[PDB]
Formats: sequence, C-alpha cells, structure tokens
Amino acid sequence: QPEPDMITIFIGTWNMGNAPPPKKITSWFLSKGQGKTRDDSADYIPHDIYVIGTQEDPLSEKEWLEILKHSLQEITSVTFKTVAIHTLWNIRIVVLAKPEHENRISHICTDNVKTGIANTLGNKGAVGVSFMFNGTSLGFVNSHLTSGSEKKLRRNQNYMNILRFLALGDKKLSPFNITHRFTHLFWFGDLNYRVDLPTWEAETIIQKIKQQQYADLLSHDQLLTERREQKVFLHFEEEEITFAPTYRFERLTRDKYAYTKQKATGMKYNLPSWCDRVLWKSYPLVHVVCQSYGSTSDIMTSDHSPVFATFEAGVTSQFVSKNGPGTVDSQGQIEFLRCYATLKTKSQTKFYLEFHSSCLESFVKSQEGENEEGSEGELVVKFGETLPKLKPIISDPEYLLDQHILISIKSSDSDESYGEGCIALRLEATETQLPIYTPLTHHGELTGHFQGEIKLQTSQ
Ligand SMILES: COc1ccc(C(=O)C2CCNCC2)cc1
Ligand SMILES: COc1ccc(C(=O)C2CCNCC2)cc1
Ligand SMILES: COc1ccc(C(=O)C2CCNCC2)cc1
Repeated sequence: QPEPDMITIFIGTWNMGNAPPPKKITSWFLSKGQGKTRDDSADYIPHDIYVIGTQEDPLSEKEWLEILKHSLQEITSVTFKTVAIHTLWNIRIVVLAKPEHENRISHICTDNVKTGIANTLGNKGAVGVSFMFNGTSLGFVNSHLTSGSEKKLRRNQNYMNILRFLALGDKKLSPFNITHRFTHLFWFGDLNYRVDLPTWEAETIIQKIKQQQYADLLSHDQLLTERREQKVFLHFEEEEITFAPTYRFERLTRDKYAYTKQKATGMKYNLPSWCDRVLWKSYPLVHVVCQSYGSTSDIMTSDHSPVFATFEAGVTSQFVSKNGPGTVDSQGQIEFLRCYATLKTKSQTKFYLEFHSSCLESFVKSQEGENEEGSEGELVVKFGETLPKLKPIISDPEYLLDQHILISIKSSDSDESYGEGCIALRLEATETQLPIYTPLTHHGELTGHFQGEIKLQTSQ
C-alpha cells in the first residue's frame, strides 16, 4: 500500500448559536450550498481528514462526535476515527481521519488560549490540534474572536495572543510560534470581523446580497482590510469569498438577515458579515490548493451558516535510509552564503542565528553576525560565509528537496528571538548558489528580512 503524496482536508467552522443542530448536516461535509462548491461526482469520496470547529456549541463532546461520525458514515460508508477533540467553554475542535491513516498519524497535541482580561476573559479564545501525518506536520486552530463591529483592534489582539500562547507542535522549536511550526496551518472560526458600512446602509447591503453582488461589501470586510494593511493574519491566505455573508440570520430560514439593535445584542447592530472564515499558511513551495470555500444554505438552527473549505495538501513519507535517522548522511550538506538579516529593531545587541529542521539531528547555532547600519536607518546583520555547514540526516534528494529550514535571529544579550522565518530546500538546482529569502516575524508581526544564497548538496 503506497504512502500518499497528497491528502485532502476538510475544514468546517460553524457558530451553532447555542442551538442543537438539525437532523441532517451532510451538506456541510459535502461542500454544498453557496460559494466555491464541490462537484457532485465527488460526494462518496471521503476526505482524508475532517477538522470541525464549532463556536457557541451547546452539545457534549460525546453528542457532537456521534452526530459527526454518523454524518460522515452516511456520506462515505466509512467509519472515521477520532484523532482529537478539545473544547474550551463552547469553542470546540474535532479531528476525524480515515481508519487507514491510524498508523500515519502521531504526536497529537491539543491546547487552548483564553483571550482578554477579567471583563473580557470568560468566553472567547481558541482551541487547536496538531499532529504529524507521516513526514508532514499539520496544525489547526479554531478561534472565536471578540464580537462587535467596533472591536476589530481587539480581534487583532486576540489573534496575536492566540498565535503567541497556543502550545502546539514540536516544543523543541522553542523560538517559533504556531505560524512557523507546521508544514500546513489552518486557522478558522468565528473570527467576527464585520462589513464596516454605516448602520443606515443595512437594507442596501441586504439588496446587494440578494443580487449576489458581494464586491462592494467585501471591499469593507474588516478581515480583508486589516489583512491588506498587515494588521492581522500576516502571511496567511484565504480563498476568494463567493458566498453570501454567513451572519446574522433569523433562525429556521436563510431568507432574512437580523441586523437591527436589540437588548439581546447589547443594542448593537449586526450588519450582514462574513464572520466565519478559513485561512491557511503553508511552508514555501509546498502544494496546497483550496478546492472549495462556501457556506451551506440548508442548515438553519443557528444565526450563522456553516462554512466549509477543502484543500489538497502535499504530504511526504517517513523517510528511512541506511544512514539517517540516527546518523548524518555525509553525502548531504546545506551551506548558507553571503547571508544578512535586515531588522526593524532599534536595539544594538549582537545577533546569532538558529537553524531548526527535522532534517537535522538538532538545531544549529551560528556565530554572531556583524552589525552595520542600512542607508534608510535599518540594522543589517551580516553573516558572510561564516554560517555553519548544516549536516542533514538523509542526503537523498527525494527527501531533502522537500524539507524546510526555520531560521530564528536571536539577541546574544537576552537569547530572545527578534525574527523567525522559513526557507524551502525545493531548489531549482543542487550544487549551485541560489538566492534565498524569507520575511522575519516575531509574534506574527514583520520584524525584518533574511536573504542570501544557498548551496545544497544531495546524494545526486
Ligand atoms: C481556568 O479556566 C478554565 C479552565 C478550563 C476551561 C474549559 O472549558 C476546559 C478546557 C480544556 N478542555 C476541557 C474544558 C475553561 C476555563
Ligand atoms: C485515523 O485516525 C487516528 C489516527 C491516529 C490515532 C492515534 O494515533 C491515537 C491517538 C492517541 N494516542 C495514540 C493513538 C487515532 C486516530
Ligand atoms: C484586496 O484586499 C486584500 C489584498 C491582499 C491581502 C493579503 O494580505 C494577501 C497578500 C499576499 N497574498 C495574497 C493576499 C488581503 C486583502
């Protein structure tokens, strides 16, 4: 039985509005409704992994797991296995996988982050799951961010707290947050960003929706505008939205948006918005293709509609040679040439790098770089040809060209990372000096850049 080089992943997000679901929710897992929908001819083909995020979920874990498993069995005739389930308050993530993947899945982690302080601590936050699928690390975050049209900045803060504090993936990657720990990271949920148009324009917005004219609404979607201004979700992707706003509906129909201010809303308007979203971030030059992104039309127990997204995702096999794992493949090397970091910091410490990769036995610390001043104010840290030659565990190009090197630039004074990034080894050539580049982030914000040249030697 061959190991796969692709899998498909279903991501669902649904704010259930504290109501039990209806008896049939199969349209969700089939990617049927509005938007970028899945072809009917695929209906019986199971996804490899289903990741279900709920918010305002009133069910027990057992109750929801039974509904999910029965749904998938009805669609696919496959009895899915539970990889992980994690709940914080009424925010939940379930990961289900095909039974044939049971020995391909390992290192399963779960965590949660509670957002805000005192007043604001008590129902918002995130849950997450990570695991390895053969040689590929996968992370999944379901967040329910702060509500309210005038709280986009608080949502952005909630995002940064979640990506700082959610403890998933390989704890040895200590300088790296979740935005660098995974081959593929999916972040979804009731992100609660709104269409920022005047209250008076509510009926105009409804008209636009009825005409399926989303362009003048999406141009005011706070998540898109905040992302464009690099305020949130830097270096994440989202498929184009081609479905109607998924909030806020009258229950038991989808014919009416309930937007007007009510005691129950704290006298807030809920103009129709795309609260419910799926975003992703994959390491450079890894295959990831969104094959659906939409909302259901027939699940109406909540004031939100379910959102689905599906992805093709490249995966690699758990490589064994005669040499690695448990020794180097002396036929392999990675040389970082003429490298420099450009940092936005005002500090004057010396910096060193750490190179982290599952192709190394353990992370590698460089010598300190040479600080210079850039022409427009910047700190430039030069490493020259001083960087340590990296010795991968396996030299086979079919393995090595699929790997990635995470880079942290750390202060000598504090050992704190000032910037993190990632370099693909999917090069155009081996034994050839080639340009490399990554932006550097810290706490998911841009802090600088790393650029230079690489020379990769494989056994070919
Ligand atoms: C300290 O305050 C807490 C602690 C736990 C919760 C939960 O909901 C747990 C989280 C993990 N899995 C079961 C449920 C909420 C607030
Ligand atoms: C097919 O879905 C799967 C795949 C893998 C697992 C596991 O590896 C379990 C997880 C808990 N600790 C180790 C065993 C479970 C379900
Ligand atoms: C039209 O509004 C936008 C435009 C761009 C963004 C982005 O952040 C990325 C940039 C890099 N990859 C693709 C899109 C978000 C909203």
